[PDB]
Amino acid sequence: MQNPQNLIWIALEMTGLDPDRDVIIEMATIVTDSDLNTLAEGPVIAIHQPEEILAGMDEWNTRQHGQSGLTQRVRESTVSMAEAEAQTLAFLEQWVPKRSSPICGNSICQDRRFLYRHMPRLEGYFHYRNLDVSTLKELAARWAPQVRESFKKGNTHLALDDIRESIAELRHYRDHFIKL
Amino acid sequence: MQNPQNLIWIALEMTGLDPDRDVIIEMATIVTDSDLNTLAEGPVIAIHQPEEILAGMDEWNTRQHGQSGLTQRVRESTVSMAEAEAQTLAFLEQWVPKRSSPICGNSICQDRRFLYRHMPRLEGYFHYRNLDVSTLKELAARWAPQVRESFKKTHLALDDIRESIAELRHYRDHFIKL
Ligand SMILES: [Mn+2]
Ligand SMILES: [Mn+2]
Repeated sequence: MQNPQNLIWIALEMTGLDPDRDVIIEMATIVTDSDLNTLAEGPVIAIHQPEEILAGMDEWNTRQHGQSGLTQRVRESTVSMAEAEAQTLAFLEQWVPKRSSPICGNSICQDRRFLYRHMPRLEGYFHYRNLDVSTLKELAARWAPQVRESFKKGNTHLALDDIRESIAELRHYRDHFIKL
Repeated sequence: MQNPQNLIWIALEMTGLDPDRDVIIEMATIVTDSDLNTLAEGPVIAIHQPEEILAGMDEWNTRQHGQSGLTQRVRESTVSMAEAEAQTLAFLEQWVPKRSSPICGNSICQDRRFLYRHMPRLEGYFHYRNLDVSTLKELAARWAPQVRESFKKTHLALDDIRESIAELRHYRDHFIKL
Protein backbone atom coordinates (compact mmCIF):
# COMPACT_ATOMS: atom_id res chain seq x y z
CA MET A 1 0.00 0.00 0.00
CA GLN A 2 3.04 2.27 -0.29
CA ASN A 3 2.63 5.52 -2.23
CA PRO A 4 5.43 8.10 -2.61
CA GLN A 5 3.00 11.03 -2.21
CA ASN A 6 1.41 9.95 1.09
CA LEU A 7 2.12 12.25 4.03
CA ILE A 8 3.45 11.27 7.46
CA TRP A 9 2.08 13.40 10.30
CA ILE A 10 3.75 13.20 13.71
CA ALA A 11 3.24 14.54 17.23
CA LEU A 12 5.71 14.24 20.11
CA GLU A 13 5.73 14.86 23.82
CA MET A 14 9.05 15.54 25.56
CA THR A 15 10.36 16.17 29.08
CA GLY A 16 11.38 19.63 27.88
CA LEU A 17 12.40 21.60 24.83
CA ASP A 18 16.16 20.91 24.68
CA PRO A 19 17.26 17.67 22.93
CA ASP A 20 20.56 17.66 24.90
CA ARG A 21 18.75 17.78 28.25
CA ASP A 22 15.40 16.19 27.41
CA VAL A 23 13.97 13.02 25.87
CA ILE A 24 10.85 11.95 23.98
CA ILE A 25 8.14 10.50 26.21
CA GLU A 26 5.21 10.14 23.79
CA MET A 27 4.87 9.73 20.03
CA ALA A 28 1.98 9.36 17.59
CA THR A 29 1.65 9.24 13.81
CA ILE A 30 -1.05 9.53 11.16
CA VAL A 31 -0.64 8.78 7.44
CA THR A 32 -2.80 10.68 4.94
CA ASP A 33 -2.91 10.71 1.18
CA SER A 34 -1.77 13.76 -0.79
CA ASP A 35 -5.27 15.24 -0.37
CA LEU A 36 -5.33 14.93 3.46
CA ASN A 37 -7.69 11.94 3.65
CA THR A 38 -6.71 9.70 6.55
CA LEU A 39 -5.23 6.39 5.41
CA ALA A 40 -4.21 4.94 8.79
CA GLU A 41 -3.75 6.12 12.37
CA GLY A 42 -0.50 4.92 13.90
CA PRO A 43 0.35 3.69 17.37
CA VAL A 44 0.30 6.13 20.28
CA ILE A 45 3.34 5.11 22.35
CA ALA A 46 4.29 6.20 25.86
CA ILE A 47 8.08 5.78 26.05
CA HIS A 48 9.54 4.47 29.29
CA GLN A 49 12.00 6.67 31.17
CA PRO A 50 13.74 6.00 34.51
CA GLU A 51 12.80 7.95 37.61
CA GLU A 52 15.84 10.25 37.61
CA ILE A 53 14.90 11.45 34.13
CA LEU A 54 11.31 12.02 35.30
CA ALA A 55 12.52 13.94 38.36
CA GLY A 56 14.82 16.04 36.15
CA MET A 57 11.86 17.85 34.56
CA ASP A 58 11.34 21.52 35.36
CA GLU A 59 8.25 22.84 37.14
CA TRP A 60 5.94 23.35 34.15
CA ASN A 61 6.74 19.96 32.61
CA THR A 62 6.46 18.02 35.88
CA ARG A 63 3.02 19.56 36.42
CA GLN A 64 1.71 19.21 32.87
CA HIS A 65 2.81 15.62 32.29
CA GLY A 66 1.76 14.66 35.82
CA GLN A 67 -1.73 16.12 35.51
CA SER A 68 -2.29 14.61 32.05
CA GLY A 69 -1.34 11.14 33.28
CA LEU A 70 1.53 10.88 30.78
CA THR A 71 4.08 10.70 33.60
CA GLN A 72 2.41 7.59 35.05
CA ARG A 73 2.07 6.08 31.56
CA VAL A 74 5.80 6.69 31.03
CA ARG A 75 6.72 5.22 34.43
CA GLU A 76 4.68 2.06 33.72
CA SER A 77 5.65 1.73 30.04
CA THR A 78 7.74 -1.25 28.97
CA VAL A 79 8.56 0.34 25.58
CA SER A 80 12.04 1.81 25.18
CA MET A 81 12.94 4.74 22.94
CA ALA A 82 14.44 2.34 20.39
CA GLU A 83 11.45 0.00 20.57
CA ALA A 84 9.02 2.89 20.03
CA GLU A 85 11.07 4.05 17.04
CA ALA A 86 10.94 0.52 15.60
CA GLN A 87 7.20 0.22 16.29
CA THR A 88 6.51 3.49 14.46
CA LEU A 89 8.78 2.58 11.52
CA ALA A 90 7.03 -0.77 11.07
CA PHE A 91 3.73 1.12 10.80
CA LEU A 92 4.96 3.83 8.41
CA GLU A 93 6.70 1.40 6.04
CA GLN A 94 3.32 -0.14 5.16
CA TRP A 95 2.16 3.21 3.75
CA VAL A 96 5.06 5.48 2.74
CA PRO A 97 8.42 4.76 1.05
CA LYS A 98 11.66 5.93 2.59
CA ARG A 99 12.71 9.58 2.11
CA SER A 100 9.42 10.47 0.37
CA SER A 101 7.32 12.33 2.91
CA PRO A 102 8.38 15.54 4.63
CA ILE A 103 7.62 15.75 8.32
CA CYS A 104 4.10 17.22 8.45
CA GLY A 105 2.39 19.14 11.22
CA ASN A 106 2.99 22.19 13.39
CA SER A 107 6.25 23.22 15.09
CA ILE A 108 7.93 20.28 13.40
CA CYS A 109 11.46 21.76 13.36
CA GLN A 110 11.51 21.08 17.09
CA ASP A 111 10.22 17.54 16.38
CA ARG A 112 12.96 17.00 13.80
CA ARG A 113 15.61 18.07 16.34
CA PHE A 114 14.39 15.49 18.85
CA LEU A 115 14.10 12.71 16.27
CA TYR A 116 17.58 13.45 14.92
CA ARG A 117 19.05 13.08 18.42
CA HIS A 118 16.90 10.26 19.88
CA MET A 119 15.39 8.36 16.90
CA PRO A 120 17.85 8.91 14.04
CA ARG A 121 16.55 6.02 11.95
CA LEU A 122 13.01 7.40 12.03
CA GLU A 123 14.35 10.92 11.34
CA GLY A 124 16.20 9.57 8.30
CA TYR A 125 13.04 7.90 7.00
CA PHE A 126 11.51 11.30 6.23
CA HIS A 127 12.41 13.54 3.36
CA TYR A 128 14.63 16.31 4.67
CA ARG A 129 11.97 18.96 4.04
CA ASN A 130 9.38 20.07 6.58
CA LEU A 131 5.72 20.61 5.73
CA ASP A 132 4.88 23.06 8.53
CA VAL A 133 1.34 24.46 8.56
CA SER A 134 2.59 27.51 10.47
CA THR A 135 4.26 28.78 7.28
CA LEU A 136 0.75 29.07 5.80
CA LYS A 137 -0.47 30.67 9.03
CA GLU A 138 2.28 33.30 8.86
CA LEU A 139 1.59 34.14 5.21
CA ALA A 140 -2.16 34.32 5.86
CA ALA A 141 -1.60 36.64 8.83
CA ARG A 142 0.15 39.03 6.43
CA TRP A 143 -1.74 38.56 3.16
CA ALA A 144 -5.24 37.32 4.14
CA PRO A 145 -5.82 37.84 7.87
CA GLN A 146 -9.49 36.82 7.66
CA VAL A 147 -8.49 33.26 6.71
CA ARG A 148 -6.24 32.85 9.75
CA GLU A 149 -8.90 34.18 12.11
CA SER A 150 -11.69 31.99 10.70
CA PHE A 151 -9.90 28.80 11.80
CA LYS A 152 -11.62 27.09 14.74
CA LYS A 153 -8.91 25.24 16.68
CA GLY A 154 -10.55 22.22 18.32
CA ASN A 155 -9.40 20.07 21.24
CA THR A 156 -5.81 18.80 21.13
CA HIS A 157 -5.42 17.23 24.58
CA LEU A 158 -4.73 13.72 23.22
CA ALA A 159 -2.19 12.83 20.57
CA LEU A 160 -4.39 11.74 17.67
CA ASP A 161 -6.80 14.67 18.09
CA ASP A 162 -3.70 16.91 18.19
CA ILE A 163 -2.49 15.62 14.81
CA ARG A 164 -6.00 15.68 13.35
CA GLU A 165 -6.30 19.39 14.21
CA SER A 166 -3.06 20.06 12.33
CA ILE A 167 -4.51 18.25 9.32
CA ALA A 168 -7.72 20.27 9.69
CA GLU A 169 -5.69 23.50 9.83
CA LEU A 170 -3.91 22.64 6.58
CA ARG A 171 -7.26 21.61 5.08
CA HIS A 172 -8.66 25.02 6.07
CA TYR A 173 -5.80 26.81 4.30
CA ARG A 174 -6.19 24.63 1.20
CA ASP A 175 -9.89 25.45 1.00
CA HIS A 176 -9.61 29.20 1.66
CA PHE A 177 -5.99 30.31 1.08
CA ILE A 178 -4.83 28.13 -1.83
CA LYS A 179 -5.93 28.68 -5.43
CA LEU A 180 -7.08 25.44 -7.06
CA MET B 1 14.30 52.49 8.88
CA GLN B 2 13.33 49.58 11.12
CA ASN B 3 9.92 48.06 10.41
CA PRO B 4 8.54 45.10 12.42
CA GLN B 5 6.84 43.67 9.30
CA ASN B 6 10.07 43.42 7.27
CA LEU B 7 11.43 39.94 6.52
CA ILE B 8 14.96 38.58 7.09
CA TRP B 9 16.01 36.07 4.42
CA ILE B 10 19.13 34.01 5.17
CA ALA B 11 21.18 31.30 3.48
CA LEU B 12 24.12 29.43 4.99
CA GLU B 13 26.74 27.02 3.72
CA MET B 14 28.04 24.41 6.16
CA THR B 15 30.77 21.77 6.34
CA GLY B 16 28.13 19.03 6.66
CA LEU B 17 24.51 18.22 7.53
CA ASP B 18 24.89 17.89 11.34
CA PRO B 19 24.15 21.20 13.15
CA ASP B 20 26.00 20.02 16.27
CA ARG B 21 29.08 18.38 14.69
CA ASP B 22 29.60 20.57 11.60
CA VAL B 23 30.11 24.35 11.33
CA ILE B 24 29.04 27.35 9.24
CA ILE B 25 31.40 28.42 6.44
CA GLU B 26 29.30 31.01 4.56
CA MET B 27 26.38 33.28 5.34
CA ALA B 28 24.37 35.93 3.52
CA THR B 29 21.16 37.88 4.15
CA ILE B 30 18.58 39.96 2.29
CA VAL B 31 15.79 42.04 3.84
CA THR B 32 12.45 42.45 2.06
CA ASP B 33 9.25 44.13 3.12
CA SER B 34 6.22 42.00 3.92
CA ASP B 35 5.21 42.09 0.23
CA LEU B 36 8.57 40.57 -0.86
CA ASN B 37 10.06 43.80 -2.27
CA THR B 38 13.81 43.86 -1.69
CA LEU B 39 14.94 46.63 0.68
CA ALA B 40 18.64 45.83 1.16
CA GLU B 41 21.15 43.08 0.51
CA GLY B 42 23.32 42.04 3.43
CA PRO B 43 26.97 41.04 3.50
CA VAL B 44 28.18 37.78 2.00
CA ILE B 45 30.74 36.38 4.45
CA ALA B 46 33.10 33.42 4.18
CA ILE B 47 33.91 32.21 7.70
CA HIS B 48 37.40 30.97 8.50
CA GLN B 49 37.83 27.39 9.73
CA PRO B 50 40.99 25.39 10.52
CA GLU B 51 42.42 23.26 7.73
CA GLU B 52 41.59 20.00 9.50
CA ILE B 53 37.89 20.96 9.39
CA LEU B 54 38.09 21.52 5.64
CA ALA B 55 40.07 18.30 5.22
CA GLY B 56 37.47 16.46 7.29
CA MET B 57 34.45 17.24 5.09
CA ASP B 58 32.65 14.33 3.46
CA GLU B 59 32.87 13.60 -0.26
CA TRP B 60 29.91 15.77 -1.31
CA ASN B 61 31.00 18.85 0.65
CA THR B 62 34.66 18.43 -0.35
CA ARG B 63 33.77 18.51 -4.05
CA GLN B 64 31.07 21.17 -3.90
CA HIS B 65 32.86 23.69 -1.70
CA GLY B 66 36.08 22.96 -3.55
CA GLN B 67 34.75 23.76 -7.01
CA SER B 68 32.56 26.68 -5.88
CA GLY B 69 35.68 28.39 -4.52
CA LEU B 70 34.30 28.49 -0.96
CA THR B 71 36.97 26.14 0.41
CA GLN B 72 39.70 28.55 -0.73
CA ARG B 73 37.64 31.51 0.55
CA VAL B 74 37.31 29.83 3.96
CA ARG B 75 41.06 29.25 4.10
CA GLU B 76 41.79 32.88 3.14
CA SER B 77 39.12 34.44 5.37
CA THR B 78 40.18 36.26 8.53
CA VAL B 79 36.54 36.53 9.72
CA SER B 80 35.60 34.29 12.65
CA MET B 81 32.16 32.86 13.31
CA ALA B 82 31.60 35.50 15.99
CA GLU B 83 32.78 38.36 13.76
CA ALA B 84 30.51 37.21 10.92
CA GLU B 85 27.58 37.01 13.36
CA ALA B 86 28.30 40.56 14.54
CA GLN B 87 28.64 41.90 10.99
CA THR B 88 25.29 40.38 10.00
CA LEU B 89 23.54 41.71 13.12
CA ALA B 90 24.88 45.20 12.45
CA PHE B 91 23.29 45.09 8.99
CA LEU B 92 19.97 43.59 10.13
CA GLU B 93 19.51 46.05 13.01
CA GLN B 94 19.15 48.88 10.48
CA TRP B 95 16.10 47.26 8.88
CA VAL B 96 14.26 44.93 11.29
CA PRO B 97 13.75 45.20 15.07
CA LYS B 98 14.63 42.25 17.28
CA ARG B 99 12.15 39.33 17.50
CA SER B 100 9.94 40.64 14.68
CA SER B 101 10.79 38.63 11.59
CA PRO B 102 10.51 34.89 11.03
CA ILE B 103 13.52 33.18 9.52
CA CYS B 104 12.80 33.12 5.81
CA GLY B 105 14.09 30.81 3.07
CA ASN B 106 14.14 27.26 1.70
CA SER B 107 14.28 24.53 4.38
CA ILE B 108 15.45 27.11 6.92
CA CYS B 109 14.92 24.75 9.85
CA GLN B 110 18.40 23.53 8.89
CA ASP B 111 19.77 27.09 8.96
CA ARG B 112 18.07 27.91 12.29
CA ARG B 113 19.55 24.79 13.88
CA PHE B 114 23.07 25.81 12.79
CA LEU B 115 22.52 29.40 13.99
CA TYR B 116 21.21 28.18 17.36
CA ARG B 117 24.42 26.21 17.93
CA HIS B 118 27.01 28.52 16.34
CA MET B 119 25.55 32.07 16.24
CA PRO B 120 22.98 32.12 19.06
CA ARG B 121 22.81 35.91 19.30
CA LEU B 122 21.77 36.05 15.66
CA GLU B 123 19.39 33.09 16.07
CA GLY B 124 17.78 34.94 18.99
CA TYR B 125 17.19 38.00 16.79
CA PHE B 126 14.50 36.17 14.81
CA HIS B 127 10.89 35.63 15.76
CA TYR B 128 10.23 32.00 16.66
CA ARG B 129 8.24 31.39 13.44
CA ASN B 130 9.84 29.78 10.39
CA LEU B 131 8.74 30.97 6.94
CA ASP B 132 9.68 27.91 4.86
CA VAL B 133 9.24 28.37 1.11
CA SER B 134 9.79 24.62 0.62
CA THR B 135 6.61 23.89 2.59
CA LEU B 136 4.78 25.60 -0.29
CA LYS B 137 7.05 23.85 -2.82
CA GLU B 138 5.93 20.46 -1.48
CA LEU B 139 2.28 21.53 -1.36
CA ALA B 140 2.44 22.86 -4.92
CA ALA B 141 4.06 19.65 -6.16
CA ARG B 142 1.10 17.63 -4.86
CA TRP B 143 -1.84 20.03 -5.35
CA ALA B 144 -0.78 22.14 -8.38
CA PRO B 145 2.04 20.49 -10.33
CA GLN B 146 1.59 23.05 -13.11
CA VAL B 147 2.67 25.82 -10.72
CA ARG B 148 5.93 24.05 -9.82
CA GLU B 149 6.88 23.75 -13.50
CA SER B 150 6.04 27.40 -14.25
CA PHE B 151 8.96 28.47 -12.02
CA LYS B 152 12.40 28.25 -13.64
CA LYS B 153 15.11 28.22 -10.97
CA THR B 154 22.80 29.65 -8.84
CA HIS B 155 25.88 29.05 -6.69
CA LEU B 156 26.34 32.65 -5.53
CA ALA B 157 24.83 33.26 -2.10
CA LEU B 158 22.84 36.37 -3.00
CA ASP B 159 21.53 34.71 -6.17
CA ASP B 160 20.40 31.80 -4.02
CA ILE B 161 18.43 34.06 -1.66
CA ARG B 162 16.99 36.07 -4.55
CA GLU B 163 15.72 32.80 -6.03
CA SER B 164 14.08 31.85 -2.71
CA ILE B 165 12.28 35.20 -2.66
CA ALA B 166 11.29 34.77 -6.31
CA GLU B 167 10.01 31.27 -5.56
CA LEU B 168 7.72 32.63 -2.84
CA ARG B 169 6.60 35.43 -5.18
CA HIS B 170 5.68 32.71 -7.69
CA TYR B 171 3.50 30.87 -5.17
CA ARG B 172 1.91 34.10 -3.95
CA ASP B 173 0.92 34.97 -7.53
CA HIS B 174 -0.07 31.55 -8.90
CA PHE B 175 -0.73 29.25 -5.91
CA ILE B 176 -2.18 31.39 -3.10
CA LYS B 177 -5.65 32.95 -3.32
CA LEU B 178 -5.75 36.62 -2.28
MN1 LIG C 1 1.86 30.71 17.10
MN1 LIG D 1 13.46 22.76 -6.57
